[PDB]
Amino acid sequence: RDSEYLLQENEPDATLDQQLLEDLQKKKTDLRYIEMQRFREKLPSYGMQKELVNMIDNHQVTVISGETGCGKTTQVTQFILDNYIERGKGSACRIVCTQPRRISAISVAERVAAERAESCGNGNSTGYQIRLQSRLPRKQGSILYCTTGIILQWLQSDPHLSSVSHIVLDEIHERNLQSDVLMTVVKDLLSYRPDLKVVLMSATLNAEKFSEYFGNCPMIHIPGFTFPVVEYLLEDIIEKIRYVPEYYYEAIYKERWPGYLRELRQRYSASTVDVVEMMDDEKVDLNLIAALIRYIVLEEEDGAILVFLPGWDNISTLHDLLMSQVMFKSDKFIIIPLHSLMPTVNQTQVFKRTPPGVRKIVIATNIAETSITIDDVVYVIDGGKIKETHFDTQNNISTMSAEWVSKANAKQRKGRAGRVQPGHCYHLYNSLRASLLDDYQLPEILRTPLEELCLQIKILRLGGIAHFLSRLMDPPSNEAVLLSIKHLMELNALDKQEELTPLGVHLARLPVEPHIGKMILFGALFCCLDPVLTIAASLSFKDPFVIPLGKEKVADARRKELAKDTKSDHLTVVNAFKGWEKAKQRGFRYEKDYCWEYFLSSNTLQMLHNMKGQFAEHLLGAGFVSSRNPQDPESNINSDNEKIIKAVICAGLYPKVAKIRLNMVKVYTKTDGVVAIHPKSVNVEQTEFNYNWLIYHLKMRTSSIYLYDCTEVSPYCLLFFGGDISIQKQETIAVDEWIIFQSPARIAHLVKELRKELDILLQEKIESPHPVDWKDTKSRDCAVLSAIIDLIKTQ
Ligand SMILES: Nc1ncnc2c1ncn2[C@@H]1O[C@H](COP(=O)(O)OP(=O)(O)O)[C@@H](O)[C@H]1O
Ligand code: ALF
Repeated sequence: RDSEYLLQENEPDATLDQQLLEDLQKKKTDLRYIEMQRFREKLPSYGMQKELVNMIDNHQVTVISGETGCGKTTQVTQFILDNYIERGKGSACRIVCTQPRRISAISVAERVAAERAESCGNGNSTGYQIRLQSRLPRKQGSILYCTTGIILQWLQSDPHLSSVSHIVLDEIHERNLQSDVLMTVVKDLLSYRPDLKVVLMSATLNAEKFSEYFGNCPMIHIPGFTFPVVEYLLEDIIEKIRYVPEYYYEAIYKERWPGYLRELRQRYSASTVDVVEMMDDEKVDLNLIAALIRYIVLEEEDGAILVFLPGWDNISTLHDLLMSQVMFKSDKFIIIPLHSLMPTVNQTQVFKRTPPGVRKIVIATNIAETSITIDDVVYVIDGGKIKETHFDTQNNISTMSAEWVSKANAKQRKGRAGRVQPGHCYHLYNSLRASLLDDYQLPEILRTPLEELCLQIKILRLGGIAHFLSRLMDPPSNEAVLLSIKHLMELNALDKQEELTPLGVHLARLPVEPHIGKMILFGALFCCLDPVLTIAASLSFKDPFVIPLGKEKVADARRKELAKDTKSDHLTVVNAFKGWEKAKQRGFRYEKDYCWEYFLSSNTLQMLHNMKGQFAEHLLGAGFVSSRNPQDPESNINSDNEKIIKAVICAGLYPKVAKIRLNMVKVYTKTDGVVAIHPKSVNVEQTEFNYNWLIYHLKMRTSSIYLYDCTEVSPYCLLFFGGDISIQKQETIAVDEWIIFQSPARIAHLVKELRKELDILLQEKIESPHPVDWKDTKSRDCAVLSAIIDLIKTQ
């Protein structure tokens, strides 16, 4: 797949060493190369060139620290390569550098290539590799930037990374789940790769923690700053622009709050102290950010502005807040949102230069807080908050919320300025808030569901999940991991013996949560891709329905209208999405009339459309579809069948099942007991159900359990995609004991055999995956899927 660079053989030779040495000497007479070197010599890392190379050359593992923008990411790789080339051994270099995000790997590779007077990829010295996109460099004497997900995928093809000579783990402070896994895998690999060199780099790092973890490996600090960046706290921001607004650590904040205000009145005007007193800790003040942006463009010198917001809802709100003003309507401004859910083509536009009279304003999430360098950025506005997932071990409920930024994230955000020229960073938290921020975010492995952790451990054949936990830098609790094992068994991704099923193999290859991965996989298998990807896109992110202040009743009636007779919150989103695409074909004014009439968010709908393309790419790289288009005819033969779609929904949401009792309707969920239906759902006032079963995705606990989104489902969908099957008594079938319904006992025998055929189908798909040819009709794989579909259609 994406392992072309990996599965090459590292074959150094002296003749290619001489060609690289001569080419390097020829570069030193090229004007463009010479001018780039003038810029490189200004970086603090350039002064450490001999010291950095000598340490990497004498030690297997090296921890490199340095100030933001000191040059690690773009220079250290070049220092290793150019040192080898100058020593006459350049062909022995196969340097791989990991980046946490795709926008980092692309832009850094393009920048390094330009610093070497070369294009990126094209068999030159530098290139990049990401999911389904690559610019690959030459075989020997080369640098490859990639994502950590790429390296994890490589470990499935070569657990030893045999052809790589240097692996550079960058931004290691970003303790994301995959990075911690990769870091532990690299540590185990050292003894099996005595020839491999490992470099660990971060600008904001407890470097002794990583040194100690890697056997007290040597540390080296790159001293110096590139350009000064002035910092401002909330009181300083309010003082400068004269702005007037139109768990235990919080107890400390409240205790020190009155004394802090007193000490503040001695250093700031009373107006600003009163404003600090009434500022809101719950959400980011978008009006203040807009007012600060107005002040910068009207009173400060030229330079792009970069704004950090928690999520997409804040970005679009601020964007509309600016665009509603006459000043920002003109072509003197180019306002660019930046979100990880945007297509990579859209993310790269942030790096395009602006005309001299044009001010660039980038509104980004934490996607932009590390690695990347934006040329004209001079002003950084730090909203002070960051989206974080959190996990509670009392119920299967994980929450994503906007938390206070840590000091490391703040330093990384400040570091986006001061790279090519001086800059200013504005932090929207007061000084008392600053003293109570944490140094780093809690590692993601300690606060998220761990289903992907267990799938990753199993697909990489790393051994027992207990032994691997003991090797992690920060191991999660056993109960959290055991809870993930149980969830993966209920999804039938693991069998009773904690071993990957055929389905579990494909789910581990899909870079999404297995509930979503199982849904889009069977949407591709059952040829109903487009409606399922729309449902999957809305289960991730959010649904596109909004409720203005009112008068929720008229918005309710619109939602039930879009549901038709489906009794499905998820088919409602599909109908709302399909009507939106058709409204767009009519015209822009009529598209707005559609969104206003049905209380739909065009911004959310466009975001959902982007995510559908990303899901199809995942299925394309996994071999289950033939193109990146979610509406490919080859994947949508059954896209108009509500029963088949609802089965795929059930395939994804099981075991989140609810039972309906009548006479007056009551709902039960085995784990929570009696639940209720969220008033936003279309099934709140429903008393007529064709079936007594619902599937759901989101649960909200407010002293009462509400199912946010649910669809009625036939017991035969639960029978096939459920758990254990038992026949009771006096002729009933049971699914996981509690799901009981009267049915001929031989149906249970049929489902056991069809499940087995489905496993055989997925097993044959493991080696070389190709999409099911739904035009063959007379094929084994199509006959199996048709038999399952026939069972779903009729009892
Ligand atoms: N696309 C670019 N345009 C202009 N200058 C750049 C670009 N990319 C990097 N630089 C310069 O090269 C330096 C290298 O940055 P980087 O290697 O990312 O440093 P670090 O990894 O320490 O943050 C930056 O400080 C910046 O000044
Ligand atoms: F150290 Al950086 F972007 F990686 F400032």
